[PDB]
Amino acid sequence: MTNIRVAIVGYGNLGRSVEKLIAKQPDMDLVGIFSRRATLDTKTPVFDVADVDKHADDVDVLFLCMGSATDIPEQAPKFAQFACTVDTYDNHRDIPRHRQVMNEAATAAGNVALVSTGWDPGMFSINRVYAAAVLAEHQQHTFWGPGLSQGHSDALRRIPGVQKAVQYTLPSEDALEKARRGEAGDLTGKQTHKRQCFVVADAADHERIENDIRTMPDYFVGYEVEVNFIDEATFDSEHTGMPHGGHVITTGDTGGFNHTVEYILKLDRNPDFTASSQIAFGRAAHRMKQQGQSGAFTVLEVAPYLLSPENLDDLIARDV
Amino acid sequence: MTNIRVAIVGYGNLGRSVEKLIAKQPDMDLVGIFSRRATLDTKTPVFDVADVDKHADDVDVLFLCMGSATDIPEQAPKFAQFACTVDTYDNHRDIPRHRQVMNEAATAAGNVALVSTGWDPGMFSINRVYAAAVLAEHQQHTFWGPGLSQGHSDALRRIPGVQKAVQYTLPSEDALEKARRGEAGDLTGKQTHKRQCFVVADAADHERIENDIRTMPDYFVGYEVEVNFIDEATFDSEHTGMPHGGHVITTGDTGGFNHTVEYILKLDRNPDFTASSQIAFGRAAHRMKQQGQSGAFTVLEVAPYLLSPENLDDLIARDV
Ligand SMILES: NC(=O)C1=CN([C@@H]2O[C@H](COP(=O)(O)OP(=O)(O)OC[C@H]3O[C@@H](n4cnc5c(N)ncnc54)[C@H](OP(=O)(O)O)[C@@H]3O)[C@@H](O)[C@H]2O)C=CC1
Ligand SMILES: NC(=O)C1=CN([C@@H]2O[C@H](COP(=O)(O)OP(=O)(O)OC[C@H]3O[C@@H](n4cnc5c(N)ncnc54)[C@H](OP(=O)(O)O)[C@@H]3O)[C@@H](O)[C@H]2O)C=CC1
Ligand SMILES: N[C@@H](C[C@H]1CC(C(=O)O)=NO1)C(=O)O
Repeated sequence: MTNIRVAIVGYGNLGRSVEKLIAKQPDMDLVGIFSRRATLDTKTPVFDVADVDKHADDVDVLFLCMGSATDIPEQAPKFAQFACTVDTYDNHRDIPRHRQVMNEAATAAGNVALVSTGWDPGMFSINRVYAAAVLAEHQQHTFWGPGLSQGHSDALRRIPGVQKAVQYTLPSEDALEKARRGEAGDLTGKQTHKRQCFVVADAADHERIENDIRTMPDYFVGYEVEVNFIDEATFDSEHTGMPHGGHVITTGDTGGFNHTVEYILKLDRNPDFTASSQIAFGRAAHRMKQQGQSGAFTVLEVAPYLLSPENLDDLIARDV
Repeated sequence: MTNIRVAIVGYGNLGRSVEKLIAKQPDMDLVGIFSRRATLDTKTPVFDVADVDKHADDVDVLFLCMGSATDIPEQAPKFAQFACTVDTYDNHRDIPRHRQVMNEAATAAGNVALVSTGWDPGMFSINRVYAAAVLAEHQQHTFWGPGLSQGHSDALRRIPGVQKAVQYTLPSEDALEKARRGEAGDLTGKQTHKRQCFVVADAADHERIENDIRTMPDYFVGYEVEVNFIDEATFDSEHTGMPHGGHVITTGDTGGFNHTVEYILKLDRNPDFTASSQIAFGRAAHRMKQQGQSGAFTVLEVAPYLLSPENLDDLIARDV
């Protein structure tokens, strides 16, 4: 009767965080990890991503943890055919297309696919919509960092020549304070964030790599970008942590009265929080299937209570 | 296009706030105000609350704005038989009961009743359940203010000699900082908030009044209190407003990694923001009725997109 049979697809940072965190769940059993690699450092059973079809009946929801920049678009739709799915796809300009192709696959299989979960997209997306809906007349801005962005970091490593790479998003603190006072209108995220890259690569490949970085669509174009090529020794010791966070600020006026809505996240480890978010929506995905639903849904489409491990009545009697 | 026809029951501060705000809604038409009083200071049509049945067909959703104390529990169910209803009922300990009773009336009439909307019962409820869901093991606290506490203000006003008074509940800056780092597990309610009083009275009574305040049990004893005796002119110009707000702070450890989720609300006028929320949910109740649902629902059971005046598609392409 109880217990969601879960499985991870892609054993990177995010993949390792969801494996770790499934242990804190009272209703989930990790059945295994589907990977492109043969030897993983874990006691959890490893399967070939190609043998997913063979495990279709013993898995309720697959947690997609492959790279957004190149893996998700091509691979994601494939898995929706075998079980419910949850991803953290973050290329915003590509979300409507992704939602459509995942809906096709999920609807045909009778499954539920929760797309673009996490904190951004994910929690920040939900907040943007709530604050904007409530405050008719409003101004809204999202700030990231300072911290390590997993999507931009992975995008850098797919560039040939890049041995090791990491990217930090640096927000304009000046603009963040202006937002709080409702005086940052017309200012965009591309204008309030700097992107600094720390890359380890052969000197000969520098020019090319730098070109591919500054011209990469969505992740980098239109942003101020600093590229640093550093010694591998310095990399392995200075760039090991994965902190991050952000602020979604919304101000509104009701006729001579201002209101400020602020959602803040201070994450010690980006992979871990993202993984916690993904797991919660994994629970909702499954519950939605149990109730007769199918297709791809964004975070804006699931009622909040579906994420909780506790039943509705307990939440209504304690948290409302 | 179609345009949702709305009516306001009860014309207090909340009712006044929803009235002026509907003018800002792109899809709502105000049909009238159902009041117990015949002559209101407004251009909008006023109708006897006993004649709601006579207008049952001219209205889509009724914004219930009477007092929570006694009005909502006895009157609210009766209105649910005429149209969709939205209330901001804040008696936390009575919510499960109010929901069950409203669900009986709403289901019978085939309507949708959205109960307990607003900011604490409302936005804060949504956030509590969200952050608690995501962060498996966690600590959670909610702080109110700075804001005018009617309960404590009234305690101040019944002191002999007090001409005018008001009390502001402020969050302890020390306590907020501790909750942010997950160190507030041992803090008591008398340690999480400070109390600031503004009393107008003859100087001859200042010493006795200050003592009456500082020793008043259940309201100020054990708390850190601040008393200020101001001029009546300073009172009328600076303490007639209705500010409020609060902080919802949640933390969680993921294996030596801490995460902080903080939701902040700074409101210049309490009833104005409450009205904004109540209105957004009125749109949601109407859309839910169009989709074939009925019965009563809390803010935890409605999907975020349902509150927005935009198309789901525009939302997905722009805010996710
Ligand atoms: N929406 C949101 O708020 C958030 C989204 N994200 C997203 O998370 C995604 C994942 O980032 P992250 O997990 O840190 O990236 P990693 O590069 O660490 O993991 C990516 C993929 O690379 C593979 N791989 C991993 N290690 C190696 C290795 N050592 N040698 C060769 N191949 C390897 C994996 O597949 P395999 O094991 O099969 O080989 C893994 O699935 C990003 O694309 C980003 O978009 C992250 C945070 C938040
Ligand atoms: N959930 C949340 O976050 C929040 C909830 N609340 C809730 O909303 C409610 C707000 O009501 P609010 O408008 O502040 O209170 P009021 O006392 O101003 O209004 C209450 C009722 O009294 C009546 N009445 C109003 N003015 C007068 C008058 N001058 N003379 C005599 N009768 C009058 C009205 O009915 P009629 O017109 O029929 O006479 C009105 O419906 C509260 O009860 C509270 O529970 C408020 C803020 C936030
Ligand atoms: N998508 C991000 C999560 C947040 C952080 C971010 C950025 O720094 O630009 N954008 O969104 C990630 O993969 O880590």
